[PDB]
Amino acid sequence: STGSATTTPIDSLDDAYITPVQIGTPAQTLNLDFDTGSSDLWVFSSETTASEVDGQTIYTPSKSTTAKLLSGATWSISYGDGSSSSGDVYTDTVSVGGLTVTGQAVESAKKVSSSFTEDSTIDGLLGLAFSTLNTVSPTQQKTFFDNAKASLDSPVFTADLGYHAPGTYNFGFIDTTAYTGSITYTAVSTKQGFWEWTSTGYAVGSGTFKSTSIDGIADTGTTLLYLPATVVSAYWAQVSGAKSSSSVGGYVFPCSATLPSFTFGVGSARIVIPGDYIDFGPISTGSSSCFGGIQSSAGIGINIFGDVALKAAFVVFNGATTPTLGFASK
Repeated sequence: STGSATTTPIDSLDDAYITPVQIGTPAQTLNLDFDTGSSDLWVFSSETTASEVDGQTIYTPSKSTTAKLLSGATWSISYGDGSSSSGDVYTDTVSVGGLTVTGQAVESAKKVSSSFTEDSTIDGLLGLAFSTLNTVSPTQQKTFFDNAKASLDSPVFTADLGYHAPGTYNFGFIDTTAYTGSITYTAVSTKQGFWEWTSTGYAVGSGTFKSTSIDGIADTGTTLLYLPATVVSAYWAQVSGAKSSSSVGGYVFPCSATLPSFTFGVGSARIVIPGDYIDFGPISTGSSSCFGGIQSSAGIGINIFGDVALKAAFVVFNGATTPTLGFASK
């Protein structure tokens, strides 16, 4: 089997991407944030504290003839950005782009943090990291991909995120029309539960490539590119007037600037992030100070190849017995 679904930016900055997901019988379609940095499929629901729901579409398990309460199971998650959610668990039928999993754990939120409430466009998350990170207790549950894998034509999914435009998540096949050149595959460590890999270096603009190992995670659920302070300083030094602002929470730059590209290495291959992908617009409405899309990972504890990096590539998440990651230009 295979599946193919369009993923759409939630706003004009590509702050996140939403993908429609069918849950239950009859189908209830919710728009979920596919997150290769976490491993829970959780949704706003009829059980979510009413004051914490503001415009989201909810899953109502009592209206699904295939929903079953997973007795005694609870979940609770905290994300790198400080947001969180928790609740109980149903199993139900879940379909993405024509690919169907029966008995998928659907984690129903009883509580969500303010950041989730305040974002009316995201109805929940669909985790695509390794199932070892799943938070369901006392019996850990499998991700949608893990459940689907054996049925797929090939045990893979691909992320093809757009810049200021829709893109695609495919399951079970590689669309050879969706990228240019070849896909370069690179080793993955699953030791921390992430799609963790080592970039071979970087360049800023038309500058020389610096060969250096950068361990980080391919994370579709993180907006920006978080890299070591040395790398980030070298990038922003090429933008007149750019500075790190403790008050704003990262590098800012004059909105009048033209940003240089940023290249990262995948083995001997190179992925080029155009400068415009690194512009996250005014820090507040009407400001001429703009927020940068490349930020320091210092104090995160891990480097994160988030959407800024991934959307410059066609990315293969290869869930073979020994997982790997593939990157192609597009």
